[PDB]
Amino acid sequence: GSSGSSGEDYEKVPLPNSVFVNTTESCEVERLFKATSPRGEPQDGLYCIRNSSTKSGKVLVVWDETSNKVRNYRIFEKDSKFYLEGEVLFVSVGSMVEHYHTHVLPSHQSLLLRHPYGYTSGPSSG
Repeated sequence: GSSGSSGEDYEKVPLPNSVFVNTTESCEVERLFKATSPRGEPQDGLYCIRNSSTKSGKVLVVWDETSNKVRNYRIFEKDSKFYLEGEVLFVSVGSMVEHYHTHVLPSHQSLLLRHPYGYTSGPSSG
């Protein structure tokens, strides 16, 4: 073609733009999850990062397959480290995610981050 610079390349990335949605409506997120799914049903652990009413704000939203609903986890910004509870922050989202992988998220019992939103996985693994 005449014009170039077309195509995104995000491999082996910690936080893919996929999870980052320009949708400030929790309700929408719930629909997307099931949408992006080829079986109209998201997988337990499906998490993402949407925006909030606030200016330049974000909120970690995870899919509670156990309850068949979505949660809300405000992502504050202190000392240049994203935190949800406070004293516990993370220089970068990536680290935070890895931390939760073993430390279930608050306001729940066994809600950990398995697979992000938008991103897709191969059947080989499973």
